[PDB]
Amino acid sequence: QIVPDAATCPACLAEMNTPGERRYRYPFINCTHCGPRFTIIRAMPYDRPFTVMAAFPLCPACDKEYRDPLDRRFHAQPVACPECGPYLEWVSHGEHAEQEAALQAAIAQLKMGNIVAIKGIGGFHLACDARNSNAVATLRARKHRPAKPLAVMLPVADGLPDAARQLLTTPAAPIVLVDKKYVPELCDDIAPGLNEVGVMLPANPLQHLLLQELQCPLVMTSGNLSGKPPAISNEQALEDLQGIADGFLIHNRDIVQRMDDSVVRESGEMLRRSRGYVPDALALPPGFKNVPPVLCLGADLKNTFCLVRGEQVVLSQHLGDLSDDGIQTQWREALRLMQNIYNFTPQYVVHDAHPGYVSCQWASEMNLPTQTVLHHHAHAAACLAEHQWPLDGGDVIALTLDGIGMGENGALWGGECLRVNYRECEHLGGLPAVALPGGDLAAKQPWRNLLAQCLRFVPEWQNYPETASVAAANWSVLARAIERGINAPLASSCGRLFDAVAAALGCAPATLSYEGEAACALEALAASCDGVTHPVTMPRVDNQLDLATFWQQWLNWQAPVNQRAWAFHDALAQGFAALMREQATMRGITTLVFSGGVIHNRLLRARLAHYLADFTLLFPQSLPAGDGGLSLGQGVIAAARWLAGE
Ligand SMILES: Nc1ncnc2c1ncn2[C@@H]1O[C@H](COP(=O)(O)OP(=O)(O)O)[C@@H](O)[C@H]1O
Ligand SMILES: Nc1ncnc2c1ncn2[C@@H]1O[C@H](COP(=O)(O)OP(=O)(O)O)[C@@H](O)[C@H]1O
Ligand SMILES: [Mg+2]
Ligand SMILES: [Zn+2]
Ligand SMILES: [Zn+2]
Ligand SMILES: [Zn+2]
Repeated sequence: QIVPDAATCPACLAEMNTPGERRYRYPFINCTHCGPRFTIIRAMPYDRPFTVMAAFPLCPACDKEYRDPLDRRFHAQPVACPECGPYLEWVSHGEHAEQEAALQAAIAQLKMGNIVAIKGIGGFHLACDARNSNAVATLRARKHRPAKPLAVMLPVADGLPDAARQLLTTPAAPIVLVDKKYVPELCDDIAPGLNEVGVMLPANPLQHLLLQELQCPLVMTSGNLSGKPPAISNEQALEDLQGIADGFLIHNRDIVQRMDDSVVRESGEMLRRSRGYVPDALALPPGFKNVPPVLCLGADLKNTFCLVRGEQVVLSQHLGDLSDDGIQTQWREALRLMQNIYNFTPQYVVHDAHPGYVSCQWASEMNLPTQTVLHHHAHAAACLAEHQWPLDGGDVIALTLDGIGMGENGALWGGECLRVNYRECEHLGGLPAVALPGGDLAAKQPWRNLLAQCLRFVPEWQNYPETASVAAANWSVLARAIERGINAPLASSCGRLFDAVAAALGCAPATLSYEGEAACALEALAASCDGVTHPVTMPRVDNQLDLATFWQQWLNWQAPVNQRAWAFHDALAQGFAALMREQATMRGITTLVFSGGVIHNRLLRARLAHYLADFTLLFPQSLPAGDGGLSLGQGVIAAARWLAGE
């Protein structure tokens, strides 16, 4: 079996740090228990000739170890030493170095506050001293990344909570989100406006060498360009990062698969599932057996595909945005190797119901029967599957909160109450559908959503201080477009409602630099409030939330901004809980499901759980609540359909 890429083990670390060992300070040390796996395999079987390491014939000493059944490096396929293996290369504006001198040049650059691109297991990172305000500002400037939080690598996990240390030190070695109070060494520009920082430990030998020497936290963020697939070759990294890195610490061992760092919360909640988890399979729920080979294409954003067969499923790594130029290359390579590893040939392909998706174009090219699943149905089913809900387990009431997904009859959904089982999805109610003014711009400029909300629900909205910048603009042209339905489609979007509230509070830039920025800012603000007595509500009118009442109460409830933010989360949670309670109780349903990327909001989850203690509650945990989990949901629905003989 092939296991996921694994953090350097204690024994290899000990060996690398022992003067006199053949592998002393050798940056590519590995053994049967650790090192790259998926990222170095060209084809099955797992054997050196079909790995990236085929072009580095073993010296006699390595060969003896590789062939000795009692040795820790027995059949360690990518094993090497300084005499036979890959080596470091340093490149910086006409300067060049190799091996230990390459490492030392990179260290000198980091110490001096410069930015260096570093080759990792699954791509390249950009690094700098995370304490150094100037370096971090320069990185942000050069990368055109004014706000999005930066991952940091710490030399050790000392001082972090037990739960965080546990996760950090696993073979998966994920980025773990922790409260920034635990890491005071980090400059304020690491995660501005947020309450958490993503921290990670060195997990390959080169990272251990660097952190051992540097003894300080380092930014360790992905080395790519917005809109472009990440580099896995030296040549692409050199091209992509030329304006950004001051120098390049690279090497001649090929990476053949894109494999980003995984991201989890200290709580264990999975956000991004890549390095260290892929290509591990997962068991399907009770009742799923003898399932035909189904390829599930997942979603256009934060993509993963799924292979379903028999009684198991295997998810791909994070493959990013499918609309990005040239992203299909890494996607197809991932699919090639996954199919090879599992001897898998699909007989069916499942994809999203949105006819405009890139994935839905790709599906049309496969010469296989195709079928669709509604976006929000797949979110709900993915949560059911992770909780091992049996095939015949019965209906649940589901709350699916996100940005936008296509619902029934071409409606744009994003804040819905649904009656759900693996075969069926009935829409019951939710947020009212409100125009997205300027289409794609509405996710980029929170004020557009505040305008759309005000036009629908707020008498004399121009008179409120919250709406001042919108009021001062010639907003009437946009209001005319909205009335005429010109690039202003209606969407019942929970993400856009967050943005409207963030716009009203002023807690985000007028134009965002990354998706979800306003929502995360609003949550971070609300989280600093420990709870408050407040009059804000979202009453139920028929099967929808009454946002006219909400805005009237919220706009007229003056309080510190953190309390206003908290009141919004609390009112939204109470309103959705009342809708779900009515729908479930009158259907004899005792279990509620929650999914969609908005459910990554910890405060909203906490308030929902507070209001719904009279039900069994299922929240996502080992798979992302957002689009990274979508393909699993598609897979279980397709399987359930097939098992019913549909
Ligand atoms: N402080 C943080 N809060 C939330 N997410 C974070 C944080 N730091 C890193 N991340 C995660 O990292 C991913 C961002 O990708 P990228 O732009 O490559 O940044 P990086 O490589 O620094 O993680 C997101 O999925 C996000 O979940
Ligand atoms: N902390 C948060 N609070 C509220 N909403 C959030 C938060 N984090 C992300 N979101 C929203 O969830 C969306 C991602 O949801 P997801 O289901 O992954 O994608 P999609 O909208 O494409 O279906 C983000 O674009 C943003 O709208
Ligand atoms: Mg500390
Ligand atoms: Zn090892
Ligand atoms: Zn050797
Ligand atoms: Zn979604």
